[PDB]
Amino acid sequence: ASNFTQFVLVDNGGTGDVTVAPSNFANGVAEWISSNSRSQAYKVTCSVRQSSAQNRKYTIKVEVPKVATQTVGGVELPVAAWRSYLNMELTIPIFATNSDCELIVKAMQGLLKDGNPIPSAIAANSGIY
Amino acid sequence: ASNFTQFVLVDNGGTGDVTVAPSNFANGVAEWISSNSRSQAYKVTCSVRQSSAQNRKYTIKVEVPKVATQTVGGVELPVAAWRSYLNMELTIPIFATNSDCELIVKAMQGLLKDGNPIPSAIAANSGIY
Amino acid sequence: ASNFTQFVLVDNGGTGDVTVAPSNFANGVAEWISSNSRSQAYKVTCSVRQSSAQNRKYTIKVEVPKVATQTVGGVELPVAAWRSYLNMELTIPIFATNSDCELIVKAMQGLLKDGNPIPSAIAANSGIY
Amino acid sequence: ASNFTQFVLVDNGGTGDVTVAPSNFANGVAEWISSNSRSQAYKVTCSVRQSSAQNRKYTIKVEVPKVATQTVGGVELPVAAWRSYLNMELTIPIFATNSDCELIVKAMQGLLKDGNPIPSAIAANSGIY
Amino acid sequence: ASNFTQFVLVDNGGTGDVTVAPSNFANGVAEWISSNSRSQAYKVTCSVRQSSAQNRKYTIKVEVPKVATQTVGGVELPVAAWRSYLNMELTIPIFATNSDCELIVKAMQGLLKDGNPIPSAIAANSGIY
Amino acid sequence: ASNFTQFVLVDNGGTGDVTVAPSNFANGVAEWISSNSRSQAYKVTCSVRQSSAQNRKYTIKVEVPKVATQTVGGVELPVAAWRSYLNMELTIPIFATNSDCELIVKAMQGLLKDGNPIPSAIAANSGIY
RNA sequence: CAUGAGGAUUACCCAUG
RNA sequence: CAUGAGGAUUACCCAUG
RNA sequence: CAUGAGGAUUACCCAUG
RNA sequence: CAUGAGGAUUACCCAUG
Repeated sequence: ASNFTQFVLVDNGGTGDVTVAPSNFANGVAEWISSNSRSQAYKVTCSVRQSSAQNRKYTIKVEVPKVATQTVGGVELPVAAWRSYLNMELTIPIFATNSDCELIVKAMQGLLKDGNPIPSAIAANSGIY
Repeated sequence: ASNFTQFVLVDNGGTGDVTVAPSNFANGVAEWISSNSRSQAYKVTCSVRQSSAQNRKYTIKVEVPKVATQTVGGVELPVAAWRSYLNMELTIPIFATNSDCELIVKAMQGLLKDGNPIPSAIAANSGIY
Repeated sequence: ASNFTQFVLVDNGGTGDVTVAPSNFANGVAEWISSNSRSQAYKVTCSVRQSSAQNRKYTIKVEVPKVATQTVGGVELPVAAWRSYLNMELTIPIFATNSDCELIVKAMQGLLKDGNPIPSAIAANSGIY
Repeated sequence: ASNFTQFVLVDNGGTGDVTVAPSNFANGVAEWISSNSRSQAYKVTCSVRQSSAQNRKYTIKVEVPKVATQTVGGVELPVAAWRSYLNMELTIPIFATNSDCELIVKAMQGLLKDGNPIPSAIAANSGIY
Repeated sequence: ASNFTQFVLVDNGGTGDVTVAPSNFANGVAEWISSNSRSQAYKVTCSVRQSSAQNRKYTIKVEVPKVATQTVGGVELPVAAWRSYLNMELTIPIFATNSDCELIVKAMQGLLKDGNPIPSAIAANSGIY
Repeated sequence: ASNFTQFVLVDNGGTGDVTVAPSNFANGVAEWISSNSRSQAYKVTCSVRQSSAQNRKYTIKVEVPKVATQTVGGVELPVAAWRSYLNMELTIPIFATNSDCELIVKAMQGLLKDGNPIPSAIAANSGIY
């Protein structure tokens, strides 16, 4: 095995899909980027540290760019109009078994499933009410 | 479209599903909890705010109980040994349209989809390798 | 020849064998763990470096769980009462050829072979007498 | 009994084998050396101490020499071109039973068994990858 | 997936090839070493960093040894009579797409192709004329 | 005889090849430039010197431009949006025979051969992982 | 005592606590 | 290290402890 | 951080900004 | 002259020895 593989970050039914690939592992931070110029690429990073004697902490970061072409000094450069940032920290006690961890993954997947509250609010630019 | 409703957090295909229901709305912070004591419950909270002039920011927190060898309704100490904490922060520039936000949600879904690196690592008590 | 693979750490002759698999590669430090919660897992880590101008140095660490009266998947405190730690450091002068290094490995195997003093003492909760 | 006996440190199928014999027990440090001049001998030392109220620690040291003949002041002396050093510390909780300790010995033997990752890297002068 | 793997540095048909294998990846610096005595080995290191707001910079190093045996006082050691050192720095703006980077790589390969001015000068202990 | 000649820097089959031609050889620094606007041209420079009593040192530079058109006040000029810079220094002891130098050249070609770690990382806007 | 993928000419030494 | 419905141009920074 | 056809025993060292 | 995973608009510039 080796879980450091490329994957589809944004699924648009096989066409216009955004896949992200392994690009760096320096300093214990695993990185993935899309096939773009570093200035217009999607970025995903992940790292795990035993933050305490009895805790392990995963730090995950995702960057979604709004691509654009900008004219600087009368020349066109590929760039990002702006970026959206997702920063998440997951603290798991060392006593958690593999099945305990699978439970955490399922909860995170159910949290963001289409039709549920949170993803519905985010997609509609509103709060929860 | 009131979105503050009950939803399935952990989907075990109909049998053994974990449902989470509205439990508090103090200060604009929406809360959902499972039908358990608060020490063993699945908890979800969410709120939105204008973090700065350029950004809006969603803060989402999730608490997942350690289930293996758990004593239902019992007093389990220390608390830190029996709970996992998920802390998510999503920063979105004010220029993002509903379409842009839909894509951001898809990116979060893709990140955690089954078989992908991050969820596979977490579920196996591993890092990236 | 990629050598970062799964291997049998504790050989109980086919039945009850403990296998250890790649679980992390952050910072050049390779890690292997058994299929357990991290509090009860068998862990192995290894790294190499040029300690000085004259030597190269391998740092190998092993963590072995206390199994007698163990509650699988449970919270066992204090941590120090349920785990044994092995810390190995191998210093090798830069002049050592593959042949020299093979002999060093044989010396380590001979040191721990069944029936020999050191392993017999450790297994019997004894010292030398 | 008495586990303070000679043993084969390096096994080359009964011919060219390096056996090591008890040579000193002063100050609670058990020592073994090969039949050589003190300057060209293999050396093994072992000691156990109750390092804490609830821990016992084994300190083991092995020295593998690269033998050579050196001319000093126009005279030939038996000496060591260089030496390889193995230093290991094993911390075992006092609650470990004899079977718990046998588990530690087996893990150390499996760790160094021919064909496995670590001994393969060391013998090939490389890291783990 | 992984590019921190073993590879052929010097290609002498199929036999006499110099292969370099991963050895260490500490502090964002990946290192590869050829087999046998570290003192007579080929070395390759590589790293990337954000040198400035718009630039990423690669630092690559190669060491080619002149294998020889040292004899002092009748003691002979495997050493490097001397070493040839290669140090290269490649700066690439963040606006470069994958296509641009591929072009940069072709330029480097073209610069060193057999028969061209530069590799010809070096191979003949010469300069330009 | 002469090695200060025209040569192919970038090989794109037979058509679209980037050729670089001699332009100047002042102060021991040989320079090659591709055709058309100097502002959009590829540049290669090379020089050798006795860096010390025992060493000779080659300094080589390559510049890869990103061709673009600049427009200011309705006036358009051919320019380079940006440039990628390569700087390499090769030190070779005066004891190196022609055979040794040929080996050094093969090492450089091997380092950059298609499919190998380094050229692969660069071509993909990546680091080592 | 303890911790260090801290060093050594290897039962010594260094740093932090 | 830890905590923040603390900030960011996002592996950085701030406050409290 | 940046520059040097600056030097090295090559992830160190120097000069200038 | 030498070193720097020091920076650049790349035969210039900086820090240290």
